[PDB]
Amino acid sequence: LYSRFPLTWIMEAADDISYCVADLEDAVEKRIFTVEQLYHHLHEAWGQHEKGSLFSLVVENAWEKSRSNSLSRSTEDQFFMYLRVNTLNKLVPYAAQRFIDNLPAIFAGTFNHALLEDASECSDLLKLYKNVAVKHVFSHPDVERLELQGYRVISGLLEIYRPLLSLSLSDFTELVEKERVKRFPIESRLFHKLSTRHRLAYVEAVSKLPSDSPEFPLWEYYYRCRLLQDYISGMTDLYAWDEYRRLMAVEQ
Amino acid sequence: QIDFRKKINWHRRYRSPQGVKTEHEILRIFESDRGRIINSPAIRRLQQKTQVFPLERNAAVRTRLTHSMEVQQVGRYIAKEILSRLKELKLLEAYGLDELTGPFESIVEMSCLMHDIGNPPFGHFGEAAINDWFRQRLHPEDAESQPLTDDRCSVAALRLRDGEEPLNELRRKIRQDLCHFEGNAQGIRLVHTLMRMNLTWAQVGGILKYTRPAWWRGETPETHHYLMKKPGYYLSEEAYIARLRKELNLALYSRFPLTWIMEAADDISYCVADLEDAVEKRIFTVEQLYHHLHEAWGQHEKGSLFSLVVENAWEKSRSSTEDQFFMYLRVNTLNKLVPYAAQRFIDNLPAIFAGTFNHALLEDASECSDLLKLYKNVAVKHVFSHPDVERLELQGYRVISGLLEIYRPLLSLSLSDFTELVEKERVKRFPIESRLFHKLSTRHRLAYVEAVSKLPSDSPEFPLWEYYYRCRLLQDYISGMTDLYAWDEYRRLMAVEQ
Ligand SMILES: [Mn+2]
Ligand SMILES: [Mn+2]
Repeated sequence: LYSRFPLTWIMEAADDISYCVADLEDAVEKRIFTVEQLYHHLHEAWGQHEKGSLFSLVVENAWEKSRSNSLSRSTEDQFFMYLRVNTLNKLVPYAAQRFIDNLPAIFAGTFNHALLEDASECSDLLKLYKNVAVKHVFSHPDVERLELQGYRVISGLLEIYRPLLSLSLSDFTELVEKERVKRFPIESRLFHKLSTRHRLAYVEAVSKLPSDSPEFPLWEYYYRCRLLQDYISGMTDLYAWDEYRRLMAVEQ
Repeated sequence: QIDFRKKINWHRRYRSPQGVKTEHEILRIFESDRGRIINSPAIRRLQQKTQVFPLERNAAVRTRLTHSMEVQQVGRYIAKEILSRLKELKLLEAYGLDELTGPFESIVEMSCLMHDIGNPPFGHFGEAAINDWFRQRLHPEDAESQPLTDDRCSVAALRLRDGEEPLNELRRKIRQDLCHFEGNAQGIRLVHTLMRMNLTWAQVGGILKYTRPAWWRGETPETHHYLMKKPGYYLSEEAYIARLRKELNLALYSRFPLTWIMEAADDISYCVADLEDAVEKRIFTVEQLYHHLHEAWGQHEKGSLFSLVVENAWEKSRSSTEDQFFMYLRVNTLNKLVPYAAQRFIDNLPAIFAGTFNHALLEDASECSDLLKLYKNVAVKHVFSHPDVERLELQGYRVISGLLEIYRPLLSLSLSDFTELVEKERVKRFPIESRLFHKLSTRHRLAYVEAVSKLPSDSPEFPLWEYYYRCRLLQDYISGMTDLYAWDEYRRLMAVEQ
């Protein structure tokens, strides 16, 4: 109970590594700051500077390679290529070794740590990238507005489907059997917009319940909500934005 | 005694000049003011706020900016006329104006360019939306007297608490002030606190159009009913307006004398241009307008103002035509009304200099006021009632209403919470309020911090002051937008683009 599958630690470490560097590269593409400004933001946030540290071996290395290269490569292409490679060459072997060194608990699935342990210098290099990304990229207004817009879109969608929840058991169930329910025109059509795969999982789950039990209405409601959360969470950003505008009548 | 050297104050509130100064040096100070205002974003924003008609794709129609440039020309004329009438009576040197002729004109010219500078996006209707939104939240009428058992105020700290307090008095004012947003009151706030423009006292005195505080609740004094018609400054500027009154030798509730000139320029230039645009938008023809004007003046007494001004221009307009009718309608109106206004100014100069004259230059008794009253009546029945105009006014009211609801989270927050949002940039548990807070303009946020920090930390009225300053912050942000930016931000945050 509560044990993890051993390969999960590896995927978790791959997430931890790839979590940030790419977002800085994209930030330079979006002209938010120059590659030169990025190097100094990274130099500043590392603080305790030494000839020999990860910073020196990984990110300072990439900065020097980017200056005076053949292979007619862009400065930014060259900086980030070697920022990616240098980071991998240091952080992958460390993660692999950690996996092997703790293989008994990882195999049992009870190892209460990540591969890039929250202490290590490798985790410090990753924290370095996060610190810059947090203060200079994720704070960009265009990003922050998108976050504001998304929250209103998913919030608003749930209210549009609120009718399906503000219904009794016998009522919602009648809507599941009869396709056309005479007296519930809105809830009917709302029900049919839900993707077929999600309605099927609701019917399947509820049918496996004992019909007569006193907890049946509790289980039905749980599955009804799961039905809606399935429908919403299965959308793309653009589909969900589109449906929001459409069901508030604003597109043609 | 009348001495404009005591009224045309070239000192500043901050990093100020002092000490004698020649005629040339005083001129250069006031010309600095011109450069400060002309280069202000707040003036530039005037070309995308609307004057009556929706912004057309061919700029044929007036905006707040082009209208204000016309008002400036009218004010220039009235000032030039007062000074010339005065030079001929030899009162110029006696009134201390011989070395201030330039500034006297400039201040009026700039005061004209700057009315409507503090006006919110959709004009009369942006003000309406703001005050209505805060009325439902604060309910200032529930604070008029003894604390009320059901205080409908939404804010814990602003509700009248029964335990006989003097704190209830500050609550009373804060609640009233915040529900009387006024463009003129906002203009002073903008030129002083928000845009940090550091104008001369005289220049700021010129746009203090009314002398009533926004927090005023009772009946207005019979002696100052005109000077206190609408609110003139906020609670937030009381200390500044006190510094200003002393510097301009104003009694309490007294107005700066050059303000009357700018006001008359507004009263004159307020309407004729809107009739000209109505003809451009083909609402009615120039011929129809003449007869709508003939009919609404009533009793024709051939020798009347109508015949001298509008009938005259109608006759001239025969032998381009609409250009000709409106050119001579404007000129004829100016040539009768500017001398009337300039004369009224001189004849009532003691009270106007004292700043207490409880009438306009174009008081309702005048035939001249009847000519202006004529233009408004036709404009109301045929222009301002037009569906396209009224619809824009409906839309604008909804847009500003909607914007305020979007920032409600910033207001439905405790003091300890909101402060944490100001100190730390990243607040973990308030991601929406954080992100909403960052959308507020840096200049407005700075004016909130500055004001809050100057308060005594320990006071029991501190949370009341903070909420007031937070509310001003939101109104500063909203009233600063152009019509179009506010319309865009509404759509963006309601999500209709990406
Ligand atoms: Mn990931
Ligand atoms: Mn005006």
